[PDB]
Amino acid sequence: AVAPVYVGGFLARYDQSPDEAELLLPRDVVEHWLHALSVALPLNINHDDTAVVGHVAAMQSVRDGLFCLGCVTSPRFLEIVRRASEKSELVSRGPVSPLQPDKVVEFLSGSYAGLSLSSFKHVALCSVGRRRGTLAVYGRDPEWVMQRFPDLTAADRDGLRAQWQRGDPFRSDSYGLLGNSVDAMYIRERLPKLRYDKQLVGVTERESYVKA
Amino acid sequence: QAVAPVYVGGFLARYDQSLLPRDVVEHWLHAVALPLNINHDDTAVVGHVAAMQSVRDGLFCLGCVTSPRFLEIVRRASEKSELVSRGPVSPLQPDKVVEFLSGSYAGLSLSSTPFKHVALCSVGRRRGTLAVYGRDPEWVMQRFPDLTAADRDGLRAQWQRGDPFRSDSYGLLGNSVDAMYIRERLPKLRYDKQLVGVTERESYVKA
Repeated sequence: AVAPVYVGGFLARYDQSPDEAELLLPRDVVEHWLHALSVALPLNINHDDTAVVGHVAAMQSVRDGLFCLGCVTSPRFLEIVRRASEKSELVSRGPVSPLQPDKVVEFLSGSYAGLSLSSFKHVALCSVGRRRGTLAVYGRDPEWVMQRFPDLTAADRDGLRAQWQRGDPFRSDSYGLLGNSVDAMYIRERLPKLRYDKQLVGVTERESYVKA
Repeated sequence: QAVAPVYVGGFLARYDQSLLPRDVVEHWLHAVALPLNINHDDTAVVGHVAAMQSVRDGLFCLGCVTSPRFLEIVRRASEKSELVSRGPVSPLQPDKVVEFLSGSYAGLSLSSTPFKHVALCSVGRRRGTLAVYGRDPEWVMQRFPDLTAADRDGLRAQWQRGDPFRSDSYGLLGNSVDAMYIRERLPKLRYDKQLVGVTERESYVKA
């Protein structure tokens, strides 16, 4: 529905050892980045600057990584998704048992299962993220989405919660989303990577609309 | 440009793939035309099958995507694709529409008067069902080593001798996401390519 959709997830996962054994981004290197939110960080589709769907409501550098909570607010984008979801068999199959069907959230969960902070500038919703653990979790309530991630601390969530609170931007079209999906269809290890990110961030231990 | 018809040919069934029997397809057919649609959606007819020839290895088909509306949607979608922008293999000329069609509807699917239509899908359920697109019928037919000169004259005799697409981009978009979650999609398509020897040819196939 044109009620907004929230999306949360890790943009980057932090190296936990004292010697870079994992080759992940150091927490203080990324925190320098953060330190370096007054200007709105746009949320776009697959890095396309004409395809702004909403914005990042909060970014919190936590123990395991840099978590992000964005808001998909664009009526046009949500309408396109509403229209495409009505023609998807995957969506008609429905979520996992206890969850209430939600065609848009479910369409988004399958189409843009990844998050990507990169060429801050913007956060991109894409079919998969390159960095480890960048799975995108959508839901209607921001509280439910943060609760999908076991890594998050009561304090971490309060850290985010404080930020998110204290003319349609989408200038693209369905064709742009159509072209993206075909490219996505040829990304080779997409599902595997998704499944790996899900486990890593622990959404496998929670009920969600994640299609992977 | 794009709104020039695109031909599509491939096997709808392979008689060696472990059910369409050699004997039956041969007599209703081998011894007015089925519409060609997108993923079995009857409101998504993009053209029609022009010829079907029962041959040594399977049931070969040749269809033509004619809908100016469908082709228009595809041309506009094709320029927003990074895969299409990467172009085909060297000698071949960039054909954004043909390449887009190759990417998204890499498979053919015969629905089974004994069949309702032939469907262009992300992958067909029957193996060996790769969809080979191209601007010239002779060129696509020639993509398949299996086909004999005799078979070709057989198919050829079948062509020589209102916009039906009532769907839209939004529909194609719903389709693409379903395709994204079909698990061994690429593997199946790669197997399909080897099976019909399309690997032994240059083509717009993206798998």
